[PDB]
Amino acid sequence: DPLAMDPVAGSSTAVATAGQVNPIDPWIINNFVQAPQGEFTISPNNTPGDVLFDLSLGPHLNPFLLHLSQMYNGWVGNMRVRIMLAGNAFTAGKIIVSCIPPGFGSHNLTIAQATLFPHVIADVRTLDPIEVPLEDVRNVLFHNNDRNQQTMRLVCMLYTPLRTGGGTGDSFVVAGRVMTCPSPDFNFLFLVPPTVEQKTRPFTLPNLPLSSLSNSRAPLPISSMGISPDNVQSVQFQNGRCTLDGRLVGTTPVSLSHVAKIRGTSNGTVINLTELDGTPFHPFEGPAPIGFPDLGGCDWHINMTQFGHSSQTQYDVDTTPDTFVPHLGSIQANGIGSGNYVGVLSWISPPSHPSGSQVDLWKIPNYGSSITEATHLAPSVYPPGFGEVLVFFMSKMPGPGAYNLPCLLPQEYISHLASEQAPTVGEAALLHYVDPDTGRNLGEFKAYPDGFLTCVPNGASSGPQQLPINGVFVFVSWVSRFYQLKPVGTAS
Amino acid sequence: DPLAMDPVAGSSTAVATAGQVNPIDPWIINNFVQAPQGEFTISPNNTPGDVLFDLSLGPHLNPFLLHLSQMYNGWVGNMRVRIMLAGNAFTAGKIIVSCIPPGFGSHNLTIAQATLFPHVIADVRTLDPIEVPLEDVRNVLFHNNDRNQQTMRLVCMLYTPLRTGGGTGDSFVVAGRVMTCPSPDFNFLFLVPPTVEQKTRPFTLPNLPLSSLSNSRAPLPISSMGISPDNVQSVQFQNGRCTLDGRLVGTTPVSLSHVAKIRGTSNGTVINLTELDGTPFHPFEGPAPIGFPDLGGCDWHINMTQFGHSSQTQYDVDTTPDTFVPHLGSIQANGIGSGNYVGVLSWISPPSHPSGSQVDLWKIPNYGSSITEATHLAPSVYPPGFGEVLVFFMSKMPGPGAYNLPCLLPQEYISHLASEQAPTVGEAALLHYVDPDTGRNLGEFKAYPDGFLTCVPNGASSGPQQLPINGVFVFVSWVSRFYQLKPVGTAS
Amino acid sequence: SSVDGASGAGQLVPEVNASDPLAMDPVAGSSTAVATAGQVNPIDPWIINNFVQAPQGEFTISPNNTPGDVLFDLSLGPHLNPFLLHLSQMYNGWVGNMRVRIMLAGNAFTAGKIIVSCIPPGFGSHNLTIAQATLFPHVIADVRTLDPIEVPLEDVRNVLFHNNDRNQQTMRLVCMLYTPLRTGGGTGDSFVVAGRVMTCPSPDFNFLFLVPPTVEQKTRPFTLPNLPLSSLSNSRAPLPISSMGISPDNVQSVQFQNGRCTLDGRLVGTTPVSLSHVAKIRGTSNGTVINLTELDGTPFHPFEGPAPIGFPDLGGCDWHINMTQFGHSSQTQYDVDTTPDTFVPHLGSIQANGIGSGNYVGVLSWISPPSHPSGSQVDLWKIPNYGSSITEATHLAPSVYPPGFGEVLVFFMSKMPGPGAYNLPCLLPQEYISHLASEQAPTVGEAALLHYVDPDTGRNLGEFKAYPDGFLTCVPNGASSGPQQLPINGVFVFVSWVSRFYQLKPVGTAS
Amino acid sequence: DPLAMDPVAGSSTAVATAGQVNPIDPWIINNFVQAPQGEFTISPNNTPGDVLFDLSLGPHLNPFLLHLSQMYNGWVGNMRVRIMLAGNAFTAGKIIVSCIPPGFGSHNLTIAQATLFPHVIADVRTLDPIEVPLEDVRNVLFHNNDRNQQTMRLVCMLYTPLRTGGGTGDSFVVAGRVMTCPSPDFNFLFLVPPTVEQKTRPFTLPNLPLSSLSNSRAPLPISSMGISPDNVQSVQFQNGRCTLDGRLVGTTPVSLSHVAKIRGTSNGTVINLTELDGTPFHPFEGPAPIGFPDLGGCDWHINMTQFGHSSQTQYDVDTTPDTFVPHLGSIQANGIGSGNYVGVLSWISPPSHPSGSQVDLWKIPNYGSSITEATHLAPSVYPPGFGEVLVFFMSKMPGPGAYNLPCLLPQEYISHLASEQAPTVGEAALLHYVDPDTGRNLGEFKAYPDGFLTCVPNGASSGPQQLPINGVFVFVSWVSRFYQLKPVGTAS
Repeated sequence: DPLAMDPVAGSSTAVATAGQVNPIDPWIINNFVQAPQGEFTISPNNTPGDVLFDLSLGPHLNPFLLHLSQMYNGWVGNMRVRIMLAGNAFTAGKIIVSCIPPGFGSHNLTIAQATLFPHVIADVRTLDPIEVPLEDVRNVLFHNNDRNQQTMRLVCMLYTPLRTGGGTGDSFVVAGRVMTCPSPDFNFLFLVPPTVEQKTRPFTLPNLPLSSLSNSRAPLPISSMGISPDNVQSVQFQNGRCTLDGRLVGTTPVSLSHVAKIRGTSNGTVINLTELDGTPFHPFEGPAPIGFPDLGGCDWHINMTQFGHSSQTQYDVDTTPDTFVPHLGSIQANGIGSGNYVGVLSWISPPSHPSGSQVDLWKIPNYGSSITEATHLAPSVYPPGFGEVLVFFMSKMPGPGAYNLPCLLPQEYISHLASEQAPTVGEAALLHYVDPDTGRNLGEFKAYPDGFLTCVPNGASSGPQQLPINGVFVFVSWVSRFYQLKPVGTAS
Repeated sequence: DPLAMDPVAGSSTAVATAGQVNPIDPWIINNFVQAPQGEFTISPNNTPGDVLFDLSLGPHLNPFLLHLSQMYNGWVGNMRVRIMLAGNAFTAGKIIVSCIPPGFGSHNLTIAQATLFPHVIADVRTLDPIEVPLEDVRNVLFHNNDRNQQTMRLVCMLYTPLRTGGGTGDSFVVAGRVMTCPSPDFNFLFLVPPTVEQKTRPFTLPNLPLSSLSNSRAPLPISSMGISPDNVQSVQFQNGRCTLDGRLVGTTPVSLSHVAKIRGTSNGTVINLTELDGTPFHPFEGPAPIGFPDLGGCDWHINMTQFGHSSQTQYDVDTTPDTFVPHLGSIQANGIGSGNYVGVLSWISPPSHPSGSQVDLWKIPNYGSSITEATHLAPSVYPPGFGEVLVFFMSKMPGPGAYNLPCLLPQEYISHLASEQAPTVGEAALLHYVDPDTGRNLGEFKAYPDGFLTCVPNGASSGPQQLPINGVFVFVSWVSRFYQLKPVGTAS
Repeated sequence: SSVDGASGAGQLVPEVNASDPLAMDPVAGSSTAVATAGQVNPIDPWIINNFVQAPQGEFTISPNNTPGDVLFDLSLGPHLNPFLLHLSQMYNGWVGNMRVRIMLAGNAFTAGKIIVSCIPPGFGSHNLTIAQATLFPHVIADVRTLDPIEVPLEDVRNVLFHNNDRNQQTMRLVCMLYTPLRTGGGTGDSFVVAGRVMTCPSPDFNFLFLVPPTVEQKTRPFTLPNLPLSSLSNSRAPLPISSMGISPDNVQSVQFQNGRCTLDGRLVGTTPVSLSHVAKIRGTSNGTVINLTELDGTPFHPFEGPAPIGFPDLGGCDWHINMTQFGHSSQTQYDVDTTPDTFVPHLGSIQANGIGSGNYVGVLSWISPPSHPSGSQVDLWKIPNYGSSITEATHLAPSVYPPGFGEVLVFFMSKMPGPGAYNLPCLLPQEYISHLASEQAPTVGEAALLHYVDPDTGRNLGEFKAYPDGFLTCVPNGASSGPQQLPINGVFVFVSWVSRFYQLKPVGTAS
Repeated sequence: DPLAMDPVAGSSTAVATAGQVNPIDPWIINNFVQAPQGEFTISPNNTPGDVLFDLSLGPHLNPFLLHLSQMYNGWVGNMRVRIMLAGNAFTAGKIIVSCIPPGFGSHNLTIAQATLFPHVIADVRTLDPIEVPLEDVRNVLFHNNDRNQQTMRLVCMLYTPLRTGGGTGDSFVVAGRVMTCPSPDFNFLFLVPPTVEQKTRPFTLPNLPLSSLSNSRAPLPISSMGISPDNVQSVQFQNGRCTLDGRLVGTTPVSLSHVAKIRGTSNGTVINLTELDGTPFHPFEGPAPIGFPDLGGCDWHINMTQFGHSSQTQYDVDTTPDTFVPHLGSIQANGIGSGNYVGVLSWISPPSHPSGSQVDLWKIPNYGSSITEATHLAPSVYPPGFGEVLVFFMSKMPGPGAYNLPCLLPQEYISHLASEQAPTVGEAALLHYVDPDTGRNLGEFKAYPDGFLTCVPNGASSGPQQLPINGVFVFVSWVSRFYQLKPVGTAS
């Protein structure tokens, strides 16, 4: 049935107040395209009430409009949404799509309450799409490019529990797709220099094969993707950490030239640390100097050089003694004279002080417990999704064995995100790992806002380790935190 | 919904420039027939993004039009495509059919981008067909018979992953069919003598039972079809190699009268090779004289005769010594006088020099490593499809055991293709092996452009070896590289 | 919008340009494509009349310029207007005419004339003499003319419309200096005429087919990463940038092999993508000779290049790297002299002055003055001798030199650890390279005008030119002055595409 | 050519919903008045892209309107802007003014980009004033006095370099003046009791000459203005810290009567501090008692007194001891009897504990490093800006040598700011150090919100030290990010 709403006016409001009223190409006007937040999934893992997707009106709901968004600074108009479900005859269920007006705020709604808004309900079996108009309910004359604005939203919820019958293969998920096109009322407003506004920038990942990239914890080329041992779950690296917004975290630097390095003046007993610039490090600033190595379960030794002096020495460091207070810019000097050096991690050994034990590169070293100053550490991470695991980028590390350093994101990705500070829309970013030569999808992954990927392993023996390093990660769509990925690899 | 396109004009453009504007039979005008590239398959082996088929506008999309194509040299007009899917209630999924305008070029598109073109989406379950108009977007007044022209294309992709539920039988594939008919705007242009232009010739295989044909590596009648041992995968024969275009490769000749033969002048120590004509062989020309035997893992001996001399001798040849340099037209003469002879392979023995080992007819002999000249060898082959295996034609070879020579294509097929240099449309040619007496389909195979068949064996014990040699291979349709064949034979 | 100084310009300069009409008939716009294009996409009417500064919006005339010099070469297309350029990325094809307006207005004391000629598609590239330019429909104007000259760029077509490929040849507008520029009065040679080019589409102009917004390369804008210089690194060694520098009066041409990338994103020489491959080598030690391979362990090949990708390119230096190994707890030093006949990087063969057998991964980390020549000075501007394997094509990266009026090469330098105050110069920061490679943006025009700016205040600190081959140039103020006097907080901002001869303003402070 | 803008409505919109629509004195209605930031000069040294001026639509542009805003609580309307240049017929160069809509951002632009906005490009030779309409582009019906309200902006940049001919006197510069005036569209909205609303209050500094004032760190007359040595960059005092909003930060009090003083109970070993009222101090409310001296690298000592006891006892203090826990209200009693006294810093000496070394008044003493509590220190202030340096107010303090005590704001200023809590609009307050008698401007300064001044020193020796202490600081206007100060000091 039709929505319980009266038609909302378009440009007619902002005529005498906006500097310009700019029309759009009529070919976009009714061509239904997949919205950037165009995917979702329903599986028996979902419970009635789960929000499959939450959209908010704006040009960011259509790729074409989005591209134009970077050229104008305002907009007004209504859109049109179309939803599709790829179900089976075995999939019983109903979904509710409700329009939530601005000003209502956020609350936990029971499926019953979700009905109280103009809505549309559909059986997951339908072969045909569902159409819902997204009206531009306004309190103001028009909208500016600002995702802080409260616009009308479309919330899709599981109305009844998904109940698969038959030979119930819990690996079965109903694929959902969202598509939109602007109602002819739609109009952009003020013309503005392209791409300058950041609020309108699309999310982008560099078009470069994984192999040619490097590690973010140590200057090492990536050799393969890996998974944490069944034991490890939460991680807390300090380098190679960046938000999809492009905000650096922990001790993560922009360029590799700062990764896994330290600079300071040796007192022949203790080394006073300084930023690579030579600038004074400050304990409140962070956990340690920017670029300072974060290899935990290790007894690492860096190669130290000096300016104006022909020399190369080895500084063996154990991260256990109380003399190891990087947080206060003071560490040991096992056997180094005075002066200032520049060290680069280039050789790791199994931790000495614990008990002469095994290497656990998944850990983070202890930064002096300086309680008088601000121990501003980088938060931990873990897979929030359905049977997802953290995906790591690994490079073989030189040492007394088969060591391979795991990191969250390649340094180049970090460098890219920092430049294009593209706002993150949605709870997660669905990525498709594609082979550049064929364009075939090798896998499906999810990049979370905090800056880390996850995936679903086909089996304990299976995973991304089995995939070639020629692929490139391509952004496909923004998705919900609870999107269920297709398992990667081959189990046998 | 309707396509996001404006109607494109027909003949009205090329009136004042083409010599003639020729109309077609109105009965063809709206009769939906299966296009020559009328088949495709979707299976869980496919990944969203896979191109199920790629069509390009032209009379070659309709059998009737195609037949007329051989009579005119130009065309203009729009067509109409109709797609069908034979799915189940267990098959969940969606496909995208998009129209790609000329000039766009080729790129790897994510399912999201595929949506940005005028498109049509369908659930794999539909009982009804899908219709899409293929407009003749033109930059020029009209089109000439040239498949190098850039015309509008229709690309079908898997929009969402195919997810079979229930008692998941991975042998289940959704059968797809494409059909077309010309929009009344369609018109052929200049009348031209029939079949003369090659660009318009249909692909054809000789209507002859397999049994009556011969081998392409040795003058032996075909006795059965076979499969490479689980160990063998890639092959590199040099004789019996021809493209579907009709281009001969390696040392492959047109007639059997040149197969497995050699001619040259014996120096009582070394035999200098020449082409069977008597013409001088040239090392840059190829790997060895045209017709020169390619039986690898063998210690073969040919029967040598002479002109103007009553004699028949036996020249036993081991393909291991450094004296074996066919590439330079110089080989051994184990015990032959001087003069010129003509030898025909007629008896093989297990290889002597390796260690007195077993016969491996799947190999190719070593042609002298002449690095100063061009060792122009014929590339290797292997099954590109889903669990496909190379199909071979075998004839029993005379020798000290149960030997059967495997070859890629019967010589007669080669002779045929060479004559009718029919352009290959599509990634592969779907063939149906039919019993001439009943017309019943015995099997389904794929002939690839390079000149070799493949198939899917029902089981390790099953395969084409179990099929009668009375059948004839009939061309059915051009298909994608990733078309999935129905397994052949019977497993028990 | 436009306010020419007519009111107060006295009558020393001509207001409007008096010139004979263009010897050319009007060309049709969209009317052509209407019947065969899949769509005819209209554009925002506000763009239709705004004369905006084209991406190739600047040029300069100076007394150094000689008649015949090309001030700008415009080829018809959406890439001539910033708005259109952005929309280009969304459509496949176009048809229509453009309205061009060149702006001049030199002092009443300057004299000189330029000539603009329209060249038909299909003519090809040829070096035209000023007299040849006359043969094409042209317009001539005095540099003093107040009001901007308007020239219609007609879309001469052989076909119904255009597509976004390289198979297309459109009409061009070449502007050259007609007569030498000469300022009278108290000639301040700092005086050059600053020209501006603005365009807006004629209402005939239309885009054609809607297409996925970014996919096509022809439409991609040239962009530089928005990152302060200090945060970036060197390309010849994994060292952070310290400051910019100039080659000594003596040094002119350079041939670095690492840290070389075309503005289109084409990697040249041994230049790798990531720093993880910079100044490193991998190979198997034979205790006497080390057999090189790519860092991937993959086999190097003499036809591939001068040396393995990432192989250090420091010339006048006696460098020694730090070598490590997998599975073997060790760290050794490899002292290398680039002079010996045993130093044949081009053949994957080098010395081993004291290294046991095995396979290592070395990182340049310590350099010293070249031993073998005469125990003399360090010249980092040089490139080492790559084995002159006569039996293999030594595919080297070409040399670069400043083509502009009194321009010099600009280098990015980082201090290198050694027996003194050394600083390694490179052409581009590694990250810039990484960026260009990703965004293979077509380069339009002979050079890119850049403005070095302080991100905080937005103050223009310097003016530079980036050339296609991948290198910057600038005009140093005094001999003592130059880019070394500038802070490393700035970022490079693309201003407009320019001709080879755009004359830059001297950088730094001379005293 | 015209301006790329449609005219925007004035009061028309307000009428319907504003309570009143108040007219303006017609004499103001079209009288062009110079704007606060109405001056700029174009020297041949400027490069195209340099920003000449920045404007924001608002009553603040016109002193008359401004004075009126304090009587009404809303406004809507359009102003008219006139730019006037002073040049010969012997010059050349163009300027460009771009109209930037509200809701864009403050990111820097290229002259090319400036063209993308509705703009006006004028040639320097123009005689007549350039009129540009400052239109009220609104998102709402009208404006309520808020800082949240973003208005139309006008940015002016040099388009083409100034090239003067003739016997070129490089002292030659083209001066520019900016003037505005409302248009009949403009109207104030609701009559509200004058000066009661905070939002309308103008920023003000006391009209008193520097000399007659005092330091905010110690009760001492200001004797000179100084700058931190090239070595001292970041500063962090705790007294004499006050935001322009009128918010007291750190231990900063209002009256000098609480400056550099402490009151507490002497345990004969440790002194237990309290606020001057005899009220209990609390480690959580702040890092130390309000008024507690913040002199860093100094071995200072007060003169204590007590009520009901005729006594004066010198109390010596070292800021290094672990007994010095000001944050916990516990300090040393190096030789003091028990009781409760009131001490006032009156004599300073070089710090004893470091090594009996020199005095550093730029430093801040150590306030007991308590981890349990929140040592909420007042954040460090550094000079934000290209070449801007921190300005200090100094007074000579008694001790064994020359002790010039630095200060950020004269206490009197602080007292004033708290009284008139004037909201801070903009980034910085342009100030003029004027000689009261002559009414002559002696220097151009910048006042930042956090509570401090900056300036651009002329020569290495030249600066504020070369200025007389008879001047008064006068507020000019709220400046932008782009505003570059005029170098202060007498350089020759």
